Amino acid sequence: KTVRWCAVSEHEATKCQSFRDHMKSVIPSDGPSVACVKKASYLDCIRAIAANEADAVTLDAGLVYDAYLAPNNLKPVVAEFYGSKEDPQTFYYAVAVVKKDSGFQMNQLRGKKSCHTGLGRSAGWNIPIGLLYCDLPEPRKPLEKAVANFFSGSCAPCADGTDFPQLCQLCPGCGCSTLNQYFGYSGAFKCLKDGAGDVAFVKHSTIFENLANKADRDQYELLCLDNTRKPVDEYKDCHLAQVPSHTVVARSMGGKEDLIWELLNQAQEHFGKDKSKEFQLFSSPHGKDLLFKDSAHGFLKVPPRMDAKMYLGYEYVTAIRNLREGTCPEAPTDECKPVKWCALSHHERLKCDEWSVNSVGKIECVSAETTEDCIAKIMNGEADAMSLDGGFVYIAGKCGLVPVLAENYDKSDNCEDTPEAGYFAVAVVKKSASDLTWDNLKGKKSCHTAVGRTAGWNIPMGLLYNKINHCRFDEFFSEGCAPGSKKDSSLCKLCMGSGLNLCEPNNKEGYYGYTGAFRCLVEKGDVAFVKHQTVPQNTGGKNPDPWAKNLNEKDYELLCLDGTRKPVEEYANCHLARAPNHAVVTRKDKEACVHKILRQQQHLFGSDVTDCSGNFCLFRSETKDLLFRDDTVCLAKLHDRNTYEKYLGEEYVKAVGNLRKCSTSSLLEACTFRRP
Repeated sequence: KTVRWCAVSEHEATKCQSFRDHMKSVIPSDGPSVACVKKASYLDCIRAIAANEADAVTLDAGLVYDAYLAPNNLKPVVAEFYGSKEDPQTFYYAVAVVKKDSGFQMNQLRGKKSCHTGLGRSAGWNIPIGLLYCDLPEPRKPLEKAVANFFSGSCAPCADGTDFPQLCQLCPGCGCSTLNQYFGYSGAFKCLKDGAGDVAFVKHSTIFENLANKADRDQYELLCLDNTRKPVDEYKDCHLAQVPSHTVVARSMGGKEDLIWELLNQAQEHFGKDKSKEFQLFSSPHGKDLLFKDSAHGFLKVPPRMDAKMYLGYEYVTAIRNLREGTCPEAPTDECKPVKWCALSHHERLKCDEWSVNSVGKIECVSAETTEDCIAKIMNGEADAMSLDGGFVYIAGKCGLVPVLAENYDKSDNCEDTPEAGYFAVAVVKKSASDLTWDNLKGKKSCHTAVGRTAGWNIPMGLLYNKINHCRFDEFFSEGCAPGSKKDSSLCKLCMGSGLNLCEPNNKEGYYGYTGAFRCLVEKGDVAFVKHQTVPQNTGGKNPDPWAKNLNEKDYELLCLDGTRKPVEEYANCHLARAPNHAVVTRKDKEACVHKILRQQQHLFGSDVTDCSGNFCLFRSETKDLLFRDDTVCLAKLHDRNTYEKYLGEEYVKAVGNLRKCSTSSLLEACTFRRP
């Protein structure tokens, strides 16, 4: 079909007509076409697409947020990168360069000297002041005046010093051009180097452009949003905001996003960077930056799950909203706003609601459709916390959330203190054939508690993905039983069960669970994937069943990842990976509050005296493990500022990640697109 692009000037409108003409040529008779709808401005192109009069346009961050707001409600469908297919550089980072050991944190700039790249610029002002908005003295309008009282002097190019002198103190006159060496990225940075100002709100690339030698940067460092500093080389881990450089948008519903991609893509390949000589898609013969930015290297599809909020990022959004809405809480103090939990089900909403009233307002509830939606919500700001299993802890991590409290299941006189890292997913094989290794495990017979399990599938299959390469996880083992397959695979054809319960993920199956898989080994099975607590539990006659009558633990041996072999005695050093417990996650900030609020709450309705029924019990569920596993003794503190990686272990993260190449999830790729 034909895509109606939208230009905002006659020049840009001409270039669109060449794009239409040049396509009807190098594009098959039935390929992506491109019509041209010119308008007066960006906001008009936006509204036109909203009205289905236009199909798409390319906008900067600012206007991207503008296209999201109703009634427009548009979303990002295609981005432009400025590097290689390895180093896309689709975004840029608004940072705040400072001096080593300066002595201050973002949350305490009050009474400082700042260097902005120029008033009204994004990285240099909108974003920095947007963030510091409520930290300014009332009235907050005019804006220039308020920022003056905050920053005890500074350099704000293009700002009217005549009415508010404080902003041109470091650079009198506030020269809005190069005539002023403290104007711009380079200039604002020079305003810090020269020692004039304390902080230089600039871009991530700024310091690397005004300083070649590395030993030079060391004296400089970034200011992070969680009141911390870090090396200017680590901006991706410490930036005031992440903003998309240039984005193609379309109606969120019926915006023809796929068709827009089929055009842009099939176009960057015909007339893309240096591609053709007949037409330079990213070049403007008449003027600069038309339809696409001149410096664009190509296009990149945006994951469909992505929407403007998630795309711009929490920092960005919060900053621009302050700027445009201007709304701050009356009584600050930071008494920790109620924690918004996320229910992903009716019964979960109910249990959460009961929890709410019994929290005296400390806890609030939010309802999202899916575990992934909640996660998006905890990123957005719409939700604050929630518990997730290892698989989703990983996904929340890649999305920027963090683990704060891990659900503990064992009991002691100090459950909250000592954290639990979970059991171990080991690989057991009959020591009858001493020649089997993690490597020659291919083409043999396996045993899986059930496809989709942590210990009997995810971990092993994920750690073994390298050999498999392709997503044909069954075509790796000659046979074996893994309940849950297509009921006829190489792994399902070795499972008993009736004509219906044949190879099924339930008790009605024989080789199901941690016991069934061990059985599968005692029979038609070379390798069996289970947990450390399965061997000395299904042997010694501890199982009065026919097969496990009294098998011997000593006759089985554990396989280690490095390649060697070891007994079930010291599995600790011969396990595939460690399966974690569920853990509550939250946005980086809010961490202290969640950590705090969830403690008191745990003392009031936790695993206290068996006084439920007549009182609310936070770890008991109407139906089954609702907001929390019903076997959660307490919410242990992760002590160290555990991050999804430090909390899952390297083995675990590797497993899940590989496995995610076959079992995609909309949320995960969207977050990855923003941070690979």
